[PDB]
This record gives sequence, C-alpha cells and structure tokens, in this order.
Amino acid sequence: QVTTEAPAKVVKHSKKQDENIVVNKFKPKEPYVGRCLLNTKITGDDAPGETWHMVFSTEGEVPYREGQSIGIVPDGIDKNGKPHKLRLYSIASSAIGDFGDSKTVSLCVKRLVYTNDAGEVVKGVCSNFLCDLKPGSEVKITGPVGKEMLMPKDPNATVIMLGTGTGIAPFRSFLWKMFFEKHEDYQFNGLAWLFLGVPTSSSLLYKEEFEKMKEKAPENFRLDFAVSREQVNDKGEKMYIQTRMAQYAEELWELLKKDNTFVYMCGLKGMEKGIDDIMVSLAAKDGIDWIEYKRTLKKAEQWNVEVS
Ligand SMILES: Cc1cc2nc3c(=O)[nH]c(=O)nc-3n(C[C@H](O)[C@H](O)[C@H](O)COP(=O)(O)OP(=O)(O)OC[C@H]3O[C@@H](n4cnc5c(N)ncnc54)[C@H](O)[C@@H]3O)c2cc1C
Ligand SMILES: NC(=O)C1=CN([C@@H]2O[C@H](COP(=O)(O)OP(=O)(O)OC[C@H]3O[C@@H](n4cnc5c(N)ncnc54)[C@H](OP(=O)(O)O)[C@@H]3O)[C@@H](O)[C@H]2O)C=CC1
Repeated sequence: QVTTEAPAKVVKHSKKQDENIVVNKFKPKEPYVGRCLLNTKITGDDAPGETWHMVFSTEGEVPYREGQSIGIVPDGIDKNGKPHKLRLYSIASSAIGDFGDSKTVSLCVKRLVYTNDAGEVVKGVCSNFLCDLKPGSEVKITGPVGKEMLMPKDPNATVIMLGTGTGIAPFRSFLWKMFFEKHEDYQFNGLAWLFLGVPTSSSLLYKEEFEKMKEKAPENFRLDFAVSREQVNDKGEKMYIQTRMAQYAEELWELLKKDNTFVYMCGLKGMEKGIDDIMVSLAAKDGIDWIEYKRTLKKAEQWNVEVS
C-alpha cells in the first residue's frame, strides 16, 4: 500500500478557458528581456492621438493566453533617480501570436500626451517609451497577468465584446483564435459580436483585419463601430458605444437572457455607466431588475469587465 487519494480542496467551477493558466512568471525584479520585431502606427496622421501596434520576441518564454496582460518596465529613471514601475498592457495577439509560432507577443498602445494645469505638455512615460521603441531594441516584460478576461471554454457560445479605444486589444486576441486560426481542440462556431468605440474614422483600430474576418465568417461574426465624433443618432447624440448598442436593444437583451451568452468589456472606466443605463431600461421593460440580474451574470461568469 503505497498510494492514497488526498482529499480534494473545495473549488469553484469555471466556464472559462483556465486549464493550466499561468500568471506572474516574470516579476519586475527580474523581467524577461525580449526584443522589438516591428512597431507601426495604426491610426491616421489625422487622428486625435496615435495608437501603435508592436510585436516582441519571447522565444516562447511567456506562456500567455487570450485575455491576459503583460507588464512593461520602461527604460530610464524617474525624477528621483529610480527605475520606473511597470505599466500593464492587454495582449493584442492570440496565444500562438502574429507569427503563428507561439514565440512572440503583441501590444496595442495609445501614446499618452496631455498638458497639465501649469500649461505644460506632458508625455506618459511607458506609452511614449513603447511607441518610440525601434525594431532591434530590448524591452523588459513581466507577467503574464489576469484571469478575468479568459475566453469561455464553450466553442458554440455567444461572445459579446464591448470595447473602447485600446480596450480593443484582448478582443483582437480572441478573434484571431476564433477566425484566423484552425485549432484542433477549439473551432469556434458560436456568435462573436464586436462593438468598438473610437473618436474618428482615422482611429478605427484593426479595421482591415476585422473586415477580412467578416468576409470569412459573414454569418457568425458581427461588427459595429461607434465613431463618437463623426456619427450621431436620430436625436443628434454622439455615437458612443452604448448609443450604438441601443440600436440593437431588442436583440442584445434576447441574447442576454440566453444561458450561453458571455459579455466582455474593456477600455475606458467611464464606458461602464452608459452601458448600465441602457441595460437597466431593457430589463425594466421586461419586468426585470438589472441590478439583480447583473449580479447573477457576474457570478455566472457572464459579465466580465476590465476597465481603467
Ligand atoms: C489591466 C490594464 C491593461 C491596460 N492595457 C492597456 C493597453 O492595452 N493599451 C493602452 O494604451 N493602455 C493600457 N493600459 C494603461 C497603461 O497601463 C498605462 O497607464 C498607459 O499607457 C499610460 O502610462 P504612461 O506610463 O504612458 O503614463 P504615466 O507616465 O504613468 O502618466 C499617467 C498619469 O498622467 C496623468 N494623466 C493621464 N492622462 C491625462 C490627461 N488626459 N490629462 C491630464 N493628466 C492626465 C494621470 O495623473 C496619470 O496617472 C492598461 C491599464 C491596465 C490597468
Ligand atoms: N485591460 C484594461 O483595463 C484596459 C484599459 N484601457 C484603458 O483605456 C485607455 C485607452 O483609451 P484610448 O485608447 O486613448 O481611448 P480614447 O480616449 O481614444 O477614446 C475612446 C473612445 O471612447 C469614447 N468615450 C469616452 N468616454 C466614454 C464614455 N464615458 N463612455 C463611452 N465612450 C466613451 C471616446 O469618445 P470621445 O473621445 O469623443 O469623448 C472615444 O471615442 C487606457 O489609457 C486605459 O486606461 C485600455 C486597454 C485595456
């Protein structure tokens, strides 16, 4: 008698792809050092700000999956001669990545530029270091991090993706795995519906890629853009993400009542409210309380949020 079955720890059941997931392999103490393969501006010269897509070599050392983030320790020192703290960035590439070899990682980065009260133009440290990164240069990577935005295991589930700006990143990751890749253990056949809010047409992130996916899965891939500074509803209201969702109120509510519907939200912290305003009305007319219904969804792993 050399064996025994040690009593199992009690554990919560998960509908998301978390089998053998990995977080915090690399710490800022000793980050993984990768290199820049490419770094391109994906927004028009005319857009209000610049958004860049960049790819780094990982030689397969960072075991990330769709929905996770990585931290970046930008080169340099702060005002006190100290190294910079890491900044997190949502992975914009699928697990196998942009080269299809599982040895790279991609980021979608907004270059932060603003002016303080003193009237001075200020440049965000990490975002400007990243957008200025030249191919061939090293970059310090930490993580992976996150489990909230992991994809659902069900290959026939409806996945509603709500994003603003660079919040599109994890959704480009999901969609590549869903429509640009042939997976043995996972071939997507549900409904993927993406809503993306950006300020202008020159700001439509990954427009061409999404159009190729629509042209490849015209039935089960739905795409709706909400261009806030160019589009307007019948009342002249700016077309924010919730304003566009409003045009499909009946359908979305109907999907939200389905048990295989998962909603994911990523991007601006403020997008969360307009969406709830929209939802509270629908549930109301349906004699349902969104407050309570949302709680259920969240506990059922069907209302996933990662905003900041
Ligand atoms: C989980 C997670 C994932 C993220 N993923 C992404 C991603 O994929 N892409 C992406 O672009 N960003 C992402 N971010 C944000 C990112 O981590 C950085 O915060 C961002 O790039 C800005 O950092 P920075 O180092 O450039 O700026 P910093 O040097 O840190 O400066 C930011 C500071 O400047 C001030 N500030 C910022 N904006 C303004 C403004 N308009 N006016 C006045 N003051 C201002 C604030 O005090 C703020 O604390 C994510 C955030 C989190 C938490
Ligand atoms: N995992 C995470 O937590 C992630 C978080 N983020 C967060 O998102 C930020 C990226 O923003 P960036 O790409 O510059 O986006 P933007 O400032 O470019 O704007 C995004 C779009 O959303 C609109 N918008 C602004 N406020 C709201 C609101 N309250 N409700 C609905 N729509 C709104 C804007 O309209 P208009 O400009 O006309 O007002 C704009 O069209 C990052 O700095 C980060 O903080 C990004 C990626 C991942």
